[PDB]
Amino acid sequence: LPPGWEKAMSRSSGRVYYFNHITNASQWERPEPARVRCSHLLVKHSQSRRPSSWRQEKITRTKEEALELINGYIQKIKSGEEDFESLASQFSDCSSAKARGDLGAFSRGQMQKPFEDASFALRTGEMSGPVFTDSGIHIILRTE
Ligand SMILES: O=C(O)CN(Cc1ccccc1)C(=O)c1nc(-c2ccccc2)[nH]c1C(=O)O
Repeated sequence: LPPGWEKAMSRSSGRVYYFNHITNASQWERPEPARVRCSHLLVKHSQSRRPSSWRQEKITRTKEEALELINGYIQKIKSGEEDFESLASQFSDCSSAKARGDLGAFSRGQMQKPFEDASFALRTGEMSGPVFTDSGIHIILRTE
C-alpha cells in the first residue's frame, strides 16, 4: 500500500480499515512530487511555541482540549456538515485563516517536519487526521 498505510481492524465493527501513521488519516477503502500545495486548520494550545493568534490574545486551552476541537472539525468535514475552508476561516489559529487556510505550494525542506511529512504523504484532495507540531495541532488538506 502507498507510503504510511497499514491494514487494521475496527474496534466496534470488526471490519478492516486502513490507517496512515504519517498523516493520521483513516478510511474504510484500500488506499512523490517535488512540490505540493496544502491548506490547514491549526488549533493552538497552552503548550504551543506561540500560544497567541488573531482569534485569541492568550490561548489557554490544553493540548487535550485542542485535540477534541480538531476531532470535532474533522467529523463535521467528513460528514459534509461543514466544509474545510469554512472551519479554517473561522477557527484556524494560523494567520492563513484569512485565506481559507491555503498555504500555497512548498517543497520538502521548508515546513516543520511532521507537517511536511503528512503533506507529502497525502493524495491530492486528501485530508489528514490530527497532525502535531510545535505550532499546535493541524488538519491538512492537500489541494495539489
Ligand atoms: O509565528 C509563526 O509564524 C510560527 N508559529 C510560532 C512558531 C515559531 C517557531 C516554530 C514553530 C512555531 C506558529 O505558532 C504558527 N505556525 C503556523 C504554521 C504551521 C504550519 C504550516 C503553516 C503555518 N502558523 C502559525 C501562526 O502563528 O500563524
